[PDB]
Amino acid sequence: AWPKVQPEVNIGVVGHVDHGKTTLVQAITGIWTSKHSEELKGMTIKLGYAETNIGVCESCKKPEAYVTEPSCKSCGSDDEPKFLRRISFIDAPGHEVLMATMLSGAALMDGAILVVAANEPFPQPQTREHFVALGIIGVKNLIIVQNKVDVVSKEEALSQYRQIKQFTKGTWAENVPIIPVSALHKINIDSLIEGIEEYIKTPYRDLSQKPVMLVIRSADVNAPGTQFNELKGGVIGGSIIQGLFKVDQEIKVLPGLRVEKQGKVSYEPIFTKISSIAFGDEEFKEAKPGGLVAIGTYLDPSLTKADNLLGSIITLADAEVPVLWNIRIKYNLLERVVGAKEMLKVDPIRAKETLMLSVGSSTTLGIVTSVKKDEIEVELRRPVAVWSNNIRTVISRQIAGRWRMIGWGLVEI
Ligand SMILES: Nc1nc2c(ncn2[C@@H]2O[C@H](COP(=O)(O)OP(=O)(O)CP(=O)(O)O)[C@@H](O)[C@H]2O)c(=O)[nH]1
Ligand code: NA
Ligand code: NA
Ligand code: NA
Repeated sequence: AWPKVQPEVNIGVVGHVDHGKTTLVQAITGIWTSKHSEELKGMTIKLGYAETNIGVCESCKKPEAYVTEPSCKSCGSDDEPKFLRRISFIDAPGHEVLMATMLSGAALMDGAILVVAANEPFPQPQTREHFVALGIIGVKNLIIVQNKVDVVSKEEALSQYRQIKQFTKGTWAENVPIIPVSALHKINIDSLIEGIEEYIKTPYRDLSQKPVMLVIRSADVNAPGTQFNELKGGVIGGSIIQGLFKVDQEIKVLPGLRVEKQGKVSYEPIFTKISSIAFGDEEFKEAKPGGLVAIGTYLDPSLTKADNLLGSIITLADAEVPVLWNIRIKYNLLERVVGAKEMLKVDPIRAKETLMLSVGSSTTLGIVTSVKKDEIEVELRRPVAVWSNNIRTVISRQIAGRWRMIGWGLVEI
C-alpha cells in the first residue's frame, strides 16, 4: 500500500476562460473541483483544489508506466508501482473579472500548467495575462498544455504549436514544453504526468525559516477532498510557504480581528494553538510547504468564519511580523495592459489614485501618497502583514470598470 503523506508541491492550473482547466484537473486527479451545474445566480469564482498520488511501474513502457493509483495491471506488471510523490493542484478561474483570485492562488504555486485550447486563436487575453503574471511572480516551472486536441486535426494542432514556440521564443519560457492532451476524453494524460515529474520538481524547502502560512478563506476555495472537522474549534485553511508547523504549537492570526474602539478602527491579532493538522482526509503531526492544509484551532467557529477576521497569514505566536497601514514599494510597470481585449498602454503611477495590491494571498486597496521613479508609498485601506523583506506584490489599476494588472514590485520595510 502507498504511504499516506502530505502533498509536497502545488501546481497551478491557469489559462483563458473555458479552455478546460477544471476538466484537466479532473483528468489527472479524478476530482471535479467546481460545482458546475449552476453557481450563484456565469462562471466559477472560487479556486479549485485537488490532490493525487503519483507513481511509476518500474519495468513498463513510458510514459504509460506513470500512474495516479497503486496499480500496474495496465502495463502487464503484477507488482505495485513505485510511489514517487503526492501533488496538489490550484485551479484558478479564467474570467477576466477574477484576476485578483488568480493572483491570490499564484502565491501558493510551486509550478504551473498553462492550459491553451487547441480550437481557439492563440493567444487569448487571459492566456497572455496569466502567463505574464506567472513570470512576474516567479512561477517559472511551467508546462504549457495544449488541451482539446480532439477537436482539431493533427495539422491544426501543430500549427498552433509553432505559434506558441514563437511566442515563448526570446522570453524566460523559451524552453517550456508543450504537451497536447484531451482533458475531457482523457487522451495523452500519461505524457502530462511524465512532464510534471520532469519539469515541475519539488522545490528545496528551507525548513528552518520562520513558519509562515498564507490563509485561504473557506468561501474562496472548493476543496472536495478536504473537510472542516470543527469539534475542537474553528479550522483555518491555507498553504505553508516557509518553515513548518506542528500540533500543539502556539500561533497567531494576522492582521487579526477588526475592532472599532471609540470610532478608531484597529486589527487585534488572534492567538490560539494548533489542535490538529489535516491534508485531505488524513491527520498529521506536522505540516510543511505543499498542499492546502487545514489547521485545526481551539477558536470558536463563529470567529474563524467572521468577515471581520482579517486572517491573511498565520505564524508562531512569538514571531516578529509587522502589520503596516502604510507601505513603500519598489515597483516596476508593465509596458502594456496585457489582460484586455485590446492591449492598451499603461500610464505612469500618479499620486492620490487608488491601486489594488496583491500581497501573499490577500488583496488590498490603497491610496498613492508618494510617487518616484522606482518607488511608491501607499496609504492602505486595511493593513497587511509583512513577514519578510523580499515579498512580491502585484499592482492593479481599475480600467473600464475592470481591475487590470499593470505592474509589480517589492514591499520594502
Ligand atoms: N472537446 C473537448 N472539450 C473540452 C476539453 N476539456 C474541456 N472541454 C470542455 O470545455 C468546457 C469548459 O471546460 P472547463 O474545464 O470547465 O473549463 P474551465 O477553464 O475550468 C472554465 P473557467 O475559465 O471559468 O475556470 C466544458 O464544456 C468542457 O467539457 C477537451 O479536452 N476536449
Ligand atoms: Na489519484
Ligand atoms: Na511559489
Ligand atoms: Na487532433
